[PDB]
Amino acid sequence: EELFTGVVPILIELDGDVNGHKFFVRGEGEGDATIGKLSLKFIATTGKLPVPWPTLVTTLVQAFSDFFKSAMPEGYVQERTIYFKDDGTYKTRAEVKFEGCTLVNRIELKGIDFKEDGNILGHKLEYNFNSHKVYITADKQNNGIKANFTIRHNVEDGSVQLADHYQQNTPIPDDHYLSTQTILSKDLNEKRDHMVLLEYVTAA
Amino acid sequence: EELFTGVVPILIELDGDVNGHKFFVRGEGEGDATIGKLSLKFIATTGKLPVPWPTLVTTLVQAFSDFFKSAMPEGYVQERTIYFKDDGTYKTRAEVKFEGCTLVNRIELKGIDFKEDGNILGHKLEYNFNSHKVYITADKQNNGIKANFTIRHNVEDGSVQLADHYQQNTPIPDDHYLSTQTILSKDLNEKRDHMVLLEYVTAA
Repeated sequence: EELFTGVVPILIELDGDVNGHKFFVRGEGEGDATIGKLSLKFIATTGKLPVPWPTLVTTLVQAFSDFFKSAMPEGYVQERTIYFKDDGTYKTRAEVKFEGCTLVNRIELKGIDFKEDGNILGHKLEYNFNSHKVYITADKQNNGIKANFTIRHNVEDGSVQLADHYQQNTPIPDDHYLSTQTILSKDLNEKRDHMVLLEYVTAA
Repeated sequence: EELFTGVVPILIELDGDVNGHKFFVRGEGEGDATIGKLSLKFIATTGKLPVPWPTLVTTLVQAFSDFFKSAMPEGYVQERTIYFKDDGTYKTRAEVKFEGCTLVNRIELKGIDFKEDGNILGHKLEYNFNSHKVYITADKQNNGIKANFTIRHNVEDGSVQLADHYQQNTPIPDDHYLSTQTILSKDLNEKRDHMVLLEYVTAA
């Protein structure tokens, strides 16, 4: 927790493969646990993203709110299976840890079997992200924590795309809620496909 | 230099003794070497300061501009003798180094023999600070660097108070200039005696 008594630089790196569409996203910014504030800018370095930006926000640092903080500097592994309803599945594996002074989130993401001309691959989701409390329980078989939550993404037409997340975390914890509010925006001077992201994370 | 590729929190601690008037100043803020920006707030924790705030600015992180950067994380010792003309002398010894992620500047300062009802002890200096280039040479007898510079503080009446600094730095470097521009201000909501300080440091 010593490390989170102020502003911390963040580097995020996502190597992704969705139906054979590979891409690399680099995120940069800072987090401040004293106020729970995350400010990040992400760049789809490899051209247009084959999936909607909102579908990657949960994959792209719960430390900035404590099992997450006390795992540092060594860090924690975050594994996750994200089922999109009537559609394919992300599988993700990430290490969150300190390198130098810069909390790094390094992620591998594999997306398998989703409809072309569907909400994800057809880019039919609105550029926003809505917040519900997440239940973080002890997972004492793996000496860590687990959580299960669904996420509602709004669709262009008016429908909703559900995305059921299952996640585990282990190092390299009494039950509690974690709430995350998220604004997504664009830099006006940025030519590249990108996402500006602002998050506030608190714990009940 | 790895450590200075972004924002870094700064804790400064000055234990001072001037003509037997003891005091402790705590500084907090951040530095960014990529742009050379220093933003600090200092609190005279022990009541009214027996000396003018501008006389302590040089004592209260040349790292944020490289001998200073490459000495990290271990850090460097900064020793200095500040002769005020027709008046007393500060003697200072400080360690600059990383503790956790927070570059710390810990200083001891002893001020000896100055007139009461003089510019320093009588508080006759204007609340500002003026910048001239500082010559940083190699000091190969002590395996470090040295510098000699005077500073002009403006006096209430219109006169000037010269303050001749002699300094040495060694760890725990081709010759070059270092320029530092400084604004001093007050927080409007701060009841305690304090100094807000904003500095830009560059190297020619």
